[PDB]
Amino acid sequence: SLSVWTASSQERVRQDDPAGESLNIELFAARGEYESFQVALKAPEGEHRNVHFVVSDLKGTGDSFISKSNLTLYREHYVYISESSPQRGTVLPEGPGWYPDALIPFIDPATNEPPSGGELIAVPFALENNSNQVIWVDIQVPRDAEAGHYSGSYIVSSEHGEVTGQISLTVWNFELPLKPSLKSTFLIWSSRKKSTVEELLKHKLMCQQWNLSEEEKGAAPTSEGEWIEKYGVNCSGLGFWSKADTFNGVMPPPPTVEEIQAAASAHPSNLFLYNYTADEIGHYTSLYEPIKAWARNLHEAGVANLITMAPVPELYDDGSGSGRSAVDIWVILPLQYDKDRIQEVLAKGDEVWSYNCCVQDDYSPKWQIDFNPIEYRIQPGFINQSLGMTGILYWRVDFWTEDPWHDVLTLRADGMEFNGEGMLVYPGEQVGIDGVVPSIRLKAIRKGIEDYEYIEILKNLGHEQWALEISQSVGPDWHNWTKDHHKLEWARKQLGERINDLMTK
Ligand SMILES: [Mg+2]
Repeated sequence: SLSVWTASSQERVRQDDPAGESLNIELFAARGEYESFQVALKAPEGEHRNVHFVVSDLKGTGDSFISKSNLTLYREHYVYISESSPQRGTVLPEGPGWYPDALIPFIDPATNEPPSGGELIAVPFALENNSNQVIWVDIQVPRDAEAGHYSGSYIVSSEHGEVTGQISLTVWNFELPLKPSLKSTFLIWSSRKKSTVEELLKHKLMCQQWNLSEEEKGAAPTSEGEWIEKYGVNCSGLGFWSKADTFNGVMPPPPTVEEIQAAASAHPSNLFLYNYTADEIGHYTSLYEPIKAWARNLHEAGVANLITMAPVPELYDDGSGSGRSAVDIWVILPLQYDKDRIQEVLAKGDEVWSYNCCVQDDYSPKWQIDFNPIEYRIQPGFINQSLGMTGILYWRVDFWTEDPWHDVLTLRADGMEFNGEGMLVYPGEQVGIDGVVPSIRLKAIRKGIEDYEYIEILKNLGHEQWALEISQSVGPDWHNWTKDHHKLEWARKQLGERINDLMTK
C-alpha cells in the first residue's frame, strides 16, 4: 500500500501527517523563475524497502518542450529538535519534534551525476511504517521558454508499487531578470569554496566573505565578472570593517579616498558598490561624527555606506554640503521599524533593508527551523515591498554544529536555544559531495526574492499602487502578515496574471 500526495512549496509535511487528497500539481511561473512542489509518501501497511523516483520532460503544444534537465530533485532529511526556540507572543515555534530541512541531492552539481559513497543517499530509499518520506522538486523555467501550458509526470516505484502523478505548468509571457532587483548581503564565515558562493547565487542571494584572515583580506575578486554573467550579481562590498559593534563603541579614522578607490577598481565596472562599515552601534551617539567622516570618504569614491542601524536625523547629512545621508543603506530589524523616519530617508534617496535573527519580539516573522516555513519567504518579498525596503541582510549562512546533519541547535545564549540560527546550507560530506547543499528555508528565501521581483516589474510598468494594494493584503507590515501559504499563492497569482496580460497586449 503506497499512499502518495503533493504539497505546495511553503507547506511543511510532518513525518506523521495524514495523506492529502491530490497526487497532481498545478503551477504557474515566468521565464527565469523557479517553482517547486513536494511529493509526500506513506506506507500505511508494511514497508517499502527500495523506493525510486523519476520525472519526465514537460511537453506543451506543438514543439514546445522543457527538458527534465531543468528539474532538480532532493529527498528531504528530517532533523530532531529537542529544545524549542524561544516562545513569546503570538508567533510561536511548533514544538520539539522532527522537522524536514536539509535537502539530499539526487545529483552532485560538480559532476551532473548521482553521488556515490555518501552516508545519506537520496534514492533508492526505504519507506517505513507510518513515517512519511518527502521528495522536493524544483522546476526552473528556461529564459526562452514559450508561453503556454506544459504537462509531465513523476513516477514513484518500489518492489510492490508504482504510482504516477501529473505535473501541470503554465508559463506566463514575462521574464524575471537574471540580476535580482532585491539586493542582499549574506555572510560566509568558514566555507571558502567557490561552490558555497555559487549555491547562494543560484538561490538569488549575494554573499560576502567574513571573518577573513589578515592574509586573505584584500584578495582580488577574481570570479566576480564570471558571476555577474552567470548569476546576475547585483552588488559587492569593499570590506573596510571599522570593528565597531554592539560590544565595541569605538571607531577609527576612515581609509583614505585613495585606498577606497583602489579597492573599488579591483571590482568589475557597472557594479553597485557598498561598504559594511559597522554593526548594531545605534546606542553609541559618540560615533555620529566618525560615521560622517567615513561617509564623506566613501562618497568621494562613489561607494555606498551600509550600517545595521535605524535612521536617525543626526545622520541625514554627511557634512560634505551635498545633503547626502551619512548612511546610504540603513539595515533594520522588524522591531526597529519607524514609519516616519523610514519615509524621511526614502524621500531623500536612501535605501532601507531588513535583517532578522534570534526571537526578539512577539509579532515579526522569525528565522528558525521550528517556525512556520512561510516566515523565510514573506520577509524578502511582500513585507519588504509593502514597506519600501529594497534589500535583505543575514549575519551568517554556515554556522554548523559539530554534527550538522543531526544537531541544528546552532546557538545557545541567555537561557535560550536557537534552531538554525546562522545556518541555511549543510555540508556535502554526509551525502558524498564536496560542496554544500541547500535547506528548505533557503528555497523559501529564493521564492521571496522572486515575489519581490513580481512587484518590482509592476512598479516598472507604471503599476506601483496596484501592486502594493495586493502586497498590503497579505504582508502590510511586521505585525500583520498572513500565516497561510494559500493566501500568499493567491496574491502571487494575481500579480503574475496581471503582468502576463500587460505583456500580451
Ligand atoms: Mg529551552
